[PDB]
Amino acid sequence: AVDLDECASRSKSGEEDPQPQCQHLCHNYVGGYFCSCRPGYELQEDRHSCQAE
Repeated sequence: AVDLDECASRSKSGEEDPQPQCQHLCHNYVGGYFCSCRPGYELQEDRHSCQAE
């Protein structure tokens, strides 16, 4: 639509970045999407990888 589920719609799977894009789980919203993690873990500064800190 005006926006889309960028969690899915990452272009033609454009993961041209050696990181686990959205390691745990996404959240779609205006502007596209973001991610989060299973509790205890934390989304790192890269905003895609979750670590246990």
